[PDB]
Amino acid sequence: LTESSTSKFVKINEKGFSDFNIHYNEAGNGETVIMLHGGGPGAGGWSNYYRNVGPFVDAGYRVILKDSPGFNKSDAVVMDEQRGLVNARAVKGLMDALDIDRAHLVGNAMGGATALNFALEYPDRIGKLILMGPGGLGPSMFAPMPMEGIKLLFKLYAEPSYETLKQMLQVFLYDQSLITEELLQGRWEAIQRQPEHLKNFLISAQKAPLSTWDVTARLGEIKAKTFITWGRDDRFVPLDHGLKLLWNIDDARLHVFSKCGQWAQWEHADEFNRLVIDFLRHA
Amino acid sequence: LTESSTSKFVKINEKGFSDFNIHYNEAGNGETVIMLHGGGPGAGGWSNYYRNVGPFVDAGYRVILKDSPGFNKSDAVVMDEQRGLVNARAVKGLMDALDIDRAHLVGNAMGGATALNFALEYPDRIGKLILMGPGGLGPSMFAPMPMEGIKLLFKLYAEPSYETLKQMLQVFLYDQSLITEELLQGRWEAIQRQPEHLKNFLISAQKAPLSTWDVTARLGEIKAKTFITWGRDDRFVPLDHGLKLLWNIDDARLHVFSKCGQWAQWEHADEFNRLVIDFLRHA
Amino acid sequence: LTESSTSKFVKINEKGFSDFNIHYNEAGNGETVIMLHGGGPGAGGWSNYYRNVGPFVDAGYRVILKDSPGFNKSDAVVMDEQRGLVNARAVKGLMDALDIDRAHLVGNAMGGATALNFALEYPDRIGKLILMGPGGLGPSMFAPMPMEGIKLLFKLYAEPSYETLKQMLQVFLYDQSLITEELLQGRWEAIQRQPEHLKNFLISAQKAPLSTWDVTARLGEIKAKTFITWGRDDRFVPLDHGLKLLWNIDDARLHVFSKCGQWAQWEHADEFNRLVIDFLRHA
Amino acid sequence: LTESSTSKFVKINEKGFSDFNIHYNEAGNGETVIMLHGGGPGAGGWSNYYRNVGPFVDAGYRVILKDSPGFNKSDAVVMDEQRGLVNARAVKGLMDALDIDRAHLVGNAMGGATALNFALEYPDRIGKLILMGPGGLGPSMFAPMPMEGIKLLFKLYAEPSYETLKQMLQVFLYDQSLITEELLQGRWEAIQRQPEHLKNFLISAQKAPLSTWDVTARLGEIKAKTFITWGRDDRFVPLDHGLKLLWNIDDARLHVFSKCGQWAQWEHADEFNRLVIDFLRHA
Ligand SMILES: O=C([O-])C(=O)/C=C/CC(=O)c1ccccc1
Ligand SMILES: O=C([O-])C(=O)/C=C/CC(=O)c1ccccc1
Ligand SMILES: O=C([O-])C(=O)/C=C/CC(=O)c1ccccc1
Ligand SMILES: O=C([O-])C(=O)/C=C/CC(=O)c1ccccc1
Repeated sequence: LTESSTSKFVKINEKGFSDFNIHYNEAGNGETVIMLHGGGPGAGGWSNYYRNVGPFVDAGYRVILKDSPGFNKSDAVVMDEQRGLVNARAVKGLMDALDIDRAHLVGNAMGGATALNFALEYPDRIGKLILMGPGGLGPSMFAPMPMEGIKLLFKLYAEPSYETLKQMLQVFLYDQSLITEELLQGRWEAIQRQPEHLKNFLISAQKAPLSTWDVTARLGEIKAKTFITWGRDDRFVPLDHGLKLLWNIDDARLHVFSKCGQWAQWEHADEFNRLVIDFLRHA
Repeated sequence: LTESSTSKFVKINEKGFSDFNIHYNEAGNGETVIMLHGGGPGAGGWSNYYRNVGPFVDAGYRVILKDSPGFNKSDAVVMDEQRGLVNARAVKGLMDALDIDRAHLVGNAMGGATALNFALEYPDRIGKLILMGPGGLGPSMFAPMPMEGIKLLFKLYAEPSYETLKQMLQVFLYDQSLITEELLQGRWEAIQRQPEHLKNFLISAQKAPLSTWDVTARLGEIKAKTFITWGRDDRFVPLDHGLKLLWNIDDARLHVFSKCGQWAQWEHADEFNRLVIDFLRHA
Repeated sequence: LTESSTSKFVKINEKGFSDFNIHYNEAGNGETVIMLHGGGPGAGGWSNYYRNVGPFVDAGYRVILKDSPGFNKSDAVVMDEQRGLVNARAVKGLMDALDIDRAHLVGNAMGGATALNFALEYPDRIGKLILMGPGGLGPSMFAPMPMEGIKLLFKLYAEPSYETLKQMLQVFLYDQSLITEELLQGRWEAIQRQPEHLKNFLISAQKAPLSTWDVTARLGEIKAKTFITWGRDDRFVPLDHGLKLLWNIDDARLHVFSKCGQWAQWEHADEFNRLVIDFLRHA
Repeated sequence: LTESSTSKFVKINEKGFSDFNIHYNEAGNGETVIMLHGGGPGAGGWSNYYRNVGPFVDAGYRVILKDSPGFNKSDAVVMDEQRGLVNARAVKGLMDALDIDRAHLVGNAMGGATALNFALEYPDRIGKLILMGPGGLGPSMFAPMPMEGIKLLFKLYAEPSYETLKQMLQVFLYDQSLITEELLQGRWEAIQRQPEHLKNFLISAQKAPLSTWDVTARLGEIKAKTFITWGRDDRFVPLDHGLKLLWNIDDARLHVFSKCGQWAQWEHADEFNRLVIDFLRHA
């Protein structure tokens, strides 16, 4: 499978979206799993999940790697509401447009906030919920905020450069030897190709600070069976938020990977793929 | 499979053990997995693991559910050293006696301490290590000690009664409806059948307090791939010890079950069996 | 100072209170400090704070040890709303009735919930806020709930007995040698004297469960300078809630006493008195 | 009081120190309190504690602000043993040289490690122990290591520059408006004046990594009454280590300041001074 062979576009119409262009990459034809990426500069569905799409398709799922509004090849946007909710509306718009009745959701960081908001707003449209270090869940009981990684994420948004991208990635990943020229150049190309996304994200952050993303108080509403994953060494979203989710969602379990930053699906791809596929099949 | 059809005995000879009788239950004939039980009154291999033995045997393993010294049908003993280490020596004695070169270990509570000590003392004789809320790992950062469950465990040892057994089990299990007459009577029979074990455990606890079981300082020695499981609602061993293990063992991962006490292999048997079998096969 | 010489009554009129009798003990004549007790069977202002009233009066404060509605010598009541808020309304009623414009509040456990609700509802009427292990602040990130102490509190409410009172107190206090016959008999007399309070508390708990007391989401509203105290060994309210308060209240500090249960003002009275008096004078 | 008027030197002779020059600043003449600074580039006694020396002297103490070996105006040194222990030996050498029988110790970060090692090695020579976010106490249960602040500390040691110093200080302090030109230039002058200290610290860190400083296992030996302080927002040493100390030292208490980095004695100087002076007088 390749980015080019899987690349598709769909115009969505949902709440404050009118003929809004959403890019996604699709492979497979069984039960739909939508995978949702984080909010760092240059993020997109394919680069976030290219170690997972193949195994999930082999397991018999239809995988949609969605570009969230204001990222990658999806349309530019300035949001005045918290991104989790807006992104979630875009997932519903995509699903309606493609006649998908129900989807399993996989979401890391911002994508985890998206998946949470979706499970809250559209409970009849979600199957199972897989959350990898979701962002915006309020203060940590131990970690000073903004977290180290978030500071670097802001700095890259405001002053984008190849060196700052590398600094960010070194914080993002536990194992530094995963940062090849291919990963760096690829992410750098996504940033260079869409400078408008960077300035818009910063404007959006002014209109709706991270505190506005905190849906903690509503977690008890979630009826989806939930699989929470965390990197032990995540410097972007605090480990104790894995416990917050585990205590507040009805049917949840928590899996924490050692020697792992925010990108468990990349750093521990084999174990991640087996666990989540097993959860989707049998939980 | 039944307790009676699987029941076996072997005399062990290791360090301070001479012709010491060890009871165990064995089924299957592939790779050996030894499963080790907790230290509560009436504990034994078969009752601790009777929801897991079948699935593991179906997966192709040879399962040995071991009675630790001073429990169930194994010989009576008063230990002056911490139980984890003494139990571990008994596992080595059993393995030598049965010509088992290497075993995967599964250990809950006291059995988790046993498995840890084994991995430390006999690294060449362990495959993978599965730890379910191991006891004796020093103070908690949050939980006052002795933990609620430990107080009840002591009270049952000192003043054994059917009502006190029921109180203990209600604390042991998250889901109270799992406490059937069959579970209660069975555990009660094990207590009635071997009163000597109860008095000996209390004597042993005087000679070697729980503080003496703490092997935290040596966790960095463990080279076994390790799967740590915890019940979110464990009132016997503190949840933050799952983090302690995850930070200090080289290759570890942590899985926490919601709505689960100390007995994850019983309360969440299906998920537990799938996760651990997958870990043994693929990690 | 004695309970009898300080004992006073006042009829209050506030929201759902009409000619409702509030008992309190008052000494001193400077700045008013109102001290608010926990919700255990037989609790009251004088017994909760009799090691603190003298030192605070010597420091120049007017101390009012308030009996909350449905406790001690205050009127009986069945509450259908969370107790923190109802208690807080009663504090306002007392203050209006006595022409007290502003008070410093000291609150342990339920009394801490009372003080929090007061700071939220009547910000113009509070000086400084002193919180000792306040109850009802939602789930713990580490402690299974109901906490051990809460289970005993329920059992004493439902099946009051001298032995069960002693069991509760042994959990309540770190240092068991503080449980003299005088403390036990005194608390027992308060329970025997007002059986109606016990049945009413249980009825109230059915109408408004502990989950309904959780004011976490509003903590950011508190403008009072806040001093949070915790017992390290508190088995009633979880230590991580001290962090929850410290992260969410604007101007807070946290002091944790070693070898201390829920009753820091009793177990560490000298240090407690010096710290809080210093805070009231200088913070 | 000024740095110049208080500045003194003494040659020490203790274990591996022979005629080793120690600089310190001394004022007052009552009970001796020795204050020990952190290990960041340009650290020294006077700059670390210049908001505390006056109030402590006014309270009646003799204050010695010690420069640790390899810092400020004390002699250069390359250490092959963990710095806490070596620094502690230097404190004993200073005390012997000055005929001080017993001292109260105040230690932040590295200075907290120094004070801990001193309390362990020379229990007969310490009064009370005041610890402000001591470093080197092993892994955190929540914080990835090296902590954000430590990474910046290394970067400043390796590539010293005024901009990198400012970056470090912005992380060091919660309130950025405390970073005046005076603080920056002063710290910068200390770095420029002694480049040898920077290269030696890095060499020492290679010979004795931070893991070698971990004295956790011996904390139970400490008989000194201990006051542990932490900044809630400390990005150099993890907040859960405050709990580690509180659980493992016999007579300890923990005070956590909101809106505070590693430098509580500077950011919350008034409250810090009152608390510690009160502790020294009355605990
Ligand atoms: O690949 C990415 O999207 C990435 O590098 C970082 C994402 C961070 C992120 O989504 C985040 C959002 C809010 C709070 C914390 C974290
Ligand atoms: O089935 C059992 O063995 C049981 O009920 C409890 C075991 C507790 C246990 O092994 C334990 C030992 C040390 C510390 C904490 C827990
Ligand atoms: O003296 C007392 O009031 C006492 O023994 C216990 C009080 C517990 C209490 O107020 C509480 C309320 C809600 C949640 C946790 C704790
Ligand atoms: O003023 C200073 O010394 C400073 O900026 C930082 C000190 C950090 C420090 O002593 C430290 C040492 C080991 C581990 C963590 C922290």
